[PDB]
Amino acid sequence: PSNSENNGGNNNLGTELDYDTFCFYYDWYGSEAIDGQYRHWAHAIAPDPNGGSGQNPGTIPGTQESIASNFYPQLGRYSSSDPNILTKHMDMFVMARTGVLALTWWNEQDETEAKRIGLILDAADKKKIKVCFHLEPYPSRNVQNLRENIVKLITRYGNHPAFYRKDGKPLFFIYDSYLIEPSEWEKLLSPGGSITIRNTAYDALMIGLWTSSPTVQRPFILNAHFDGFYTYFAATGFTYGSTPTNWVSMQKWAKENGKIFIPSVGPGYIDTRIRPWNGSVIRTRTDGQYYDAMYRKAIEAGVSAISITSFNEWHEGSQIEPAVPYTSSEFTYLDYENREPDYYLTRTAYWVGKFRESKQ
Repeated sequence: PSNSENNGGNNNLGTELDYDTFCFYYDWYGSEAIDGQYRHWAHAIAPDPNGGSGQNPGTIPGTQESIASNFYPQLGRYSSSDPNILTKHMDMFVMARTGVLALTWWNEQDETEAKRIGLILDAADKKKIKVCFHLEPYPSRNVQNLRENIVKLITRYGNHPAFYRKDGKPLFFIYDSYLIEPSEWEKLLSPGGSITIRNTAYDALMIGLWTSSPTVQRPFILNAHFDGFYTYFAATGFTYGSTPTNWVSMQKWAKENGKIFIPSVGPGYIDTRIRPWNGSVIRTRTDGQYYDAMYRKAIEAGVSAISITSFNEWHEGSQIEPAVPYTSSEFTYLDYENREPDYYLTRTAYWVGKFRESKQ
């Protein structure tokens, strides 16, 4: 039958979703019609951190001609609140074989965000996609309000059929987890911690961000009691963790220490519309060869799970979401070159298959 890729049957077609593949997803885009503003398509231009005083770097206005990306979405200046966009995104996840949507989460305590989360869970479930949360560095984030928010999310969403579980446990990615000391993390994540989630209804796999050298990160991960670690950055060499020649040794350490390594792979990086001074971090896509090289390194490292940066971080040029050629009176956007708009979706499906072929 139609749309039976993920029906719960015995298919061996090489088209199934992979539930150890986590794709970072952003629900912060708006349209004037649905959200009141072209949210995130309009974006502040960041000042140069080395550029000194008197910078009025200005804004990108989020007009049709001028959006806060070096690329241009096939779906245009879409609203993340539009259920018809969300359906299309879930079909794209099915095409890419990415079984887990890792949703940015900013503690907005806003009804419009609660609506989005529920729409995303419902749309994902229709396609047998799962959702987990990517806990961002919201103001005054600390282990106590993280616990309260983990309790809220598991209580609100834990019965939803799309809520992700691995061996019965939810999973969270914690962005910039280094902004919190190991001694604070211990309270939440050690079985002995004063506010532990271990052995509670709110227990979860907690995946911290490995940034710098092993001498710093190994004791950080152990002393913080994270269950595993990810690397996030799509730009190779931005950090030690995002340098793929380190992934074999990072995996060896993870396996020795009972930790889950979820390296992050991406198809390229460019953020110079919003960060004009950040050109050193550009990584060119070269018609897919960059994505291929990074995905191959992750698979060769022997990991059990892979994360993809990103579905739709359009500001950072890491998206696998379809992009189209566009030249406006105001900017000539980058595009997928000699590849079709859906190439990064179907190339993701290819790599998911190689990952599964190798997988434990």
